[PDB]
Amino acid sequence: MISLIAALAVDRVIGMENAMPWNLPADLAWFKRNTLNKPVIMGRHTWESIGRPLPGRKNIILSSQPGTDDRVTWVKSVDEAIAACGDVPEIMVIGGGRVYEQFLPKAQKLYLTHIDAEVEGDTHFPDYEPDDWESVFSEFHDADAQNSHSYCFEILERR
Ligand SMILES: NC(=O)c1ccc[n+]([C@@H]2O[C@H](COP(=O)([O-])OP(=O)(O)OC[C@H]3O[C@@H](n4cnc5c(N)ncnc54)[C@H](OP(=O)(O)O)[C@@H]3O)[C@@H](O)[C@H]2O)c1
Ligand SMILES: Nc1nc(=O)c2nc(CNc3ccc(C(=O)N[C@@H](CCC(=O)O)C(=O)O)cc3)cnc2[nH]1
Ligand SMILES: [Mn+2]
Ligand SMILES: [Mn+2]
Ligand SMILES: [Mn+2]
Ligand SMILES: [Mn+2]
Repeated sequence: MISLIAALAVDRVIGMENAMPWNLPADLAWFKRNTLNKPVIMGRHTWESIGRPLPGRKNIILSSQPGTDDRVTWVKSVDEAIAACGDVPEIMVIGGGRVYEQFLPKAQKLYLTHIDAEVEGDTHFPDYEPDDWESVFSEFHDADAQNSHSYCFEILERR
């Protein structure tokens, strides 16, 4: 099973200038809980944005060019990325925009954080047809001293 996980600001913005400009520790904690002990697939730009391997997860990087770091696994196509995960229950696709576009048709589950923040950005999460997806979990949180925007954790499953 393939799942996508992402945090979306207003208008589905996910990034600007290869970075995420906000800081929401509660959302990063949610990201870690939902990805630990699972393979994670990311595109090369997201790998450069994170800047290091994510511990406790098999890190698989999509790139058309040869890899440049043997602490992670490099693959050259979507099918190779999936195969390199092996026989696991859940593969997590962690972006970015181009990678989400390619894996959305193959995904059964979306873990989405909706952040109440207006962000100029240059990367968006794909338009997803709402009729295809059922919301199975949602949890709203107001802003607090650690998290400067309100946010909503949602899990959607393909109908
Ligand atoms: N808010 C969030 O949840 C979230 C999550 C992830 C990322 N982001 C943000 O998203 C942005 C990066 O997204 P992006 O769309 O620019 O880039 P991306 O999807 O991270 O990476 C694109 C790169 O991945 C490689 N790639 C993708 N598909 C491939 C395929 N089928 N075969 C081979 N290689 C493939 C290519 O690398 P080569 O050029 O080397 O061939 C391509 O240039 C950053 O701003 C980041 O901060 C946000
Ligand atoms: N909901 C969500 N939030 C994100 O920030 C996010 N980020 C990415 C890609 N970028 C990043 C950037 C940093 C870290 C990171 O530092 N993660 C640590 C944080 C642990 C914690 O804060 O509790 C990790 O071990 O996962 C992860 C992904 C993909 N999907 C996401 N999905
Ligand atoms: Mn092929
Ligand atoms: Mn198999
Ligand atoms: Mn949203
Ligand atoms: Mn806000």
